[PDB]
Amino acid sequence: HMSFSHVCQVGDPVLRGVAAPVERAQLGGPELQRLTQRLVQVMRRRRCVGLSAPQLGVPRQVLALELPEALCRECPPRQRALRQMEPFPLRVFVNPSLRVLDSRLVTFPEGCESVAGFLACVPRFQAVQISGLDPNGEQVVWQASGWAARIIQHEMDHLQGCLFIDKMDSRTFTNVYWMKVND
Amino acid sequence: HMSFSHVCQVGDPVLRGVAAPVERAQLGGPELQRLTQRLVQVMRRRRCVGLSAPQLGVPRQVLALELPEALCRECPPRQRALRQMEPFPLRVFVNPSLRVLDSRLVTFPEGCESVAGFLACVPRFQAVQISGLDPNGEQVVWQASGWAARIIQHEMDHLQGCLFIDKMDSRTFTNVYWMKVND
Amino acid sequence: HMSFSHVCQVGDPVLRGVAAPVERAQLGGPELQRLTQRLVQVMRRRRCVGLSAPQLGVPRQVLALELPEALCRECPPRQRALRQMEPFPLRVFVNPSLRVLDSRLVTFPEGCESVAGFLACVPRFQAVQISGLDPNGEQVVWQASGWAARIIQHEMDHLQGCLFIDKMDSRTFTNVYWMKVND
Amino acid sequence: HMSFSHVCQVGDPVLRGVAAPVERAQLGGPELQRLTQRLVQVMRRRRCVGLSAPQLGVPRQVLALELPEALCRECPPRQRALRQMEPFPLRVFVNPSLRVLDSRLVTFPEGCESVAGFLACVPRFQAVQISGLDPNGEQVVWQASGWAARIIQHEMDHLQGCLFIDKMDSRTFTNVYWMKVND
Ligand SMILES: CCCCC[C@H](CC(=O)NO)C(=O)N[C@H](C(=O)N1CCC[C@H]1CO)C(C)C
Ligand SMILES: CCCCC[C@H](CC(=O)NO)C(=O)N[C@H](C(=O)N1CCC[C@H]1CO)C(C)C
Ligand SMILES: CCCCC[C@H](CC(=O)NO)C(=O)N[C@H](C(=O)N1CCC[C@H]1CO)C(C)C
Ligand SMILES: CCCCC[C@H](CC(=O)NO)C(=O)N[C@H](C(=O)N1CCC[C@H]1CO)C(C)C
Ligand SMILES: [Co+2]
Ligand SMILES: [Co+2]
Ligand SMILES: [Co+2]
Ligand SMILES: [Co+2]
Repeated sequence: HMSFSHVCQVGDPVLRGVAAPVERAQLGGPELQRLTQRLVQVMRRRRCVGLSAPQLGVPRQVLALELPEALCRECPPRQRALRQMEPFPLRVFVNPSLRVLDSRLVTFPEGCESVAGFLACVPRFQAVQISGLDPNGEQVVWQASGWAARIIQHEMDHLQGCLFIDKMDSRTFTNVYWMKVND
Repeated sequence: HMSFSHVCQVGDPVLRGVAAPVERAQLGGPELQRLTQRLVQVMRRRRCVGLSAPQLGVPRQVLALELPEALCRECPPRQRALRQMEPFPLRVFVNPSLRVLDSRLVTFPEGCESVAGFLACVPRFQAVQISGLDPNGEQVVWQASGWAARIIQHEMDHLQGCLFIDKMDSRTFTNVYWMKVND
Repeated sequence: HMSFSHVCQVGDPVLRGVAAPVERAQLGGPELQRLTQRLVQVMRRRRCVGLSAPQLGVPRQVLALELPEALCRECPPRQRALRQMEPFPLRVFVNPSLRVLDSRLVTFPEGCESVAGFLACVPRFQAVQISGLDPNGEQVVWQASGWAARIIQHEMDHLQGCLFIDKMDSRTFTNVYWMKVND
Repeated sequence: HMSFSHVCQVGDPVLRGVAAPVERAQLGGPELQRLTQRLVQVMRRRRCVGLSAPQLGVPRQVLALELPEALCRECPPRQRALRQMEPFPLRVFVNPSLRVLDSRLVTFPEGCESVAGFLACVPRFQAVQISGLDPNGEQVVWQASGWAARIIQHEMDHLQGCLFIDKMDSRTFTNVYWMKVND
């Protein structure tokens, strides 16, 4: 008995609210386990590298992040090196907080599963750390730079009701079927 | 005798360039007449109230504006009065320039045929003057306020390579299939 | 007060289910009244001529139809005549059934708010009868031809889990930003 | 130096035409080289596994196909095995013809870069041979089964003016942001 899930699209107010914290008594519980399993499953089906609970319609501070080596390798080596893209294992964070460690800004195109079909360049900090709980309830601080830091920031912004269209260079917004190419 | 026309979508660089003037050699000529006729035809087919030549792929300073009574009438009356939405006849402007007459800002939702399917709230000046040539080279000046002034501003921005997403309140950006309703 | 509503998009399984009937006990009731008020409000905000409860996420046999004169005059006279498009007052039907009175097929482009942004040609019967209850349980039978018969058939198909892409000439499917025009 | 390329979307009549053959005089030439390099670049940028000239607005019988290992490994092993998905190198075909080698039908979801953002299940033959010329005019033949045969048939359809929506199971058409998941 399979089921349907959908990623909410811009216009749904759940993407602009401030997600609520998960309560201690829910940690390690069945309901949070179903939510984390669904987030990871959607994230992986869509081949995206992060997803947050509000995008599945659940206004709670939960997000998952993963970048498999196959996806880094899909990126041409020069572009991979420019973006400082390196793989990293799946991590799920509950009630996370972000601390900026290197505030230099780096700008590259990104897109969001909740604004399907578009990209724009967005400046992001070079390095950050995210601290929060696992769904079992243990604390972890994960520090990263480059593309991983960009993913952490994009996903953290979703828990504050922020989407990348709020931070983009709007003259670079584009449907994914238009692209710049080498002559 | 039928052909296809298309409204360019965001990503096409024609929408971000600064449109070149129409050379005087072209005024009153067949090529300019085919372009103005096509802009008016597509504007009326799409039931929209302004269109510019870069949106049909032509990087030239030409735009058309029209608000038929039936479109105003489709607006509920209290919204129509708040927006100061009143009908006006077709005008076509070639090499137009804009001056602000009343710089008070008014915010309402707008959409654009070149960012199909979305709306966002955009501040606009209350009143403006657009001056330019009709397709035959005669001077035309139109001072407008309220919703007519907002239409003029949106079309004139297209000839500078500016889309409403560059000026919007991005937290109000929405797919048109999401909307606020009265309970 | 203010709330959000959305029209479900294709992929949502609610659009492919067969809506359940409203039980006799519910006719004239406050829950049905909430649904019918919401359906008509969304229909009027989107300026669409018909809407069904599955498109608001509610798998119940309830639809609304309305074609105001202004909306109707937005179509040029020659096209309204070809399409037999005439205004008609609001009807809300509960548990409707359809009978075909004239099975001649008529084909014109149609779109659906649950497949936002596309049109395609769809053959429809020239005249039908819809019979059902008004939200109060009164029996209402409406015989319609031409464009109103097409709206009726499109909304009734929603209650059976059928969308217009199931019945279209697929070689005429188009984004709305492409159109055939007269030279 | 850089320019912009776009994948034409449904509605553009170039996608429904039957593409003209490449004339013998053009084989090996610079214009055909520019077209093939552009196809391969867009195909690689978009991480898709085939692309045809009509989709870059050029109504000529040219297509390219490529499934790199990394892109292949984005798909989980169980799903790869089910779909008979394996990597294969770049091939570019000019004036190709298709012969069916195993007419057994296999049904899975596919999407098209010219119908951005949707998928639907389409039955396809289990094995085919494509034969045609390379850009230098040498005979190229490739016998393929499973997922590779699907991609061949999808690209060949584009040179006949056929899109997947003409062959799909329409009840399975879905926005990519709706998906079936495991409980
Ligand atoms: C990069 C920062 C955003 C990471 C997370 C998003 C997915 C998402 O919206 N999470 O909320 C994603 O994977 N986006 C991808 C993305 O932005 N990419 C994928 C490769 C490169 C970059 C576009 O430049 C695709 C799915 C649009
Ligand atoms: C109002 C300022 C924009 C006027 C021009 C646009 C058409 C366009 O993009 N021209 O470039 C339009 O008619 N847009 C309409 C529009 O913005 N409307 C219709 C009335 C209300 C407002 C949406 O709030 C619809 C078609 C999206
Ligand atoms: C004609 C049969 C479909 C009518 C009802 C639909 C809206 C809807 O999906 N109902 O479920 C509608 O108004 N569609 C309009 C529609 O198809 N129109 C407007 C009149 C002309 C035709 C576009 O050719 C627009 C919103 C797409
Ligand atoms: C499989 C048959 C179509 C192959 C070629 C297309 C791209 C295209 O339109 N070529 O004309 C594609 O790669 N489509 C992908 C595709 O259909 N996929 C990618 C992974 C599996 C399958 C989705 O079920 C995405 C990009 C939609
Ligand atoms: Co996102
Ligand atoms: Co516009
Ligand atoms: Co519909
Ligand atoms: Co395709």
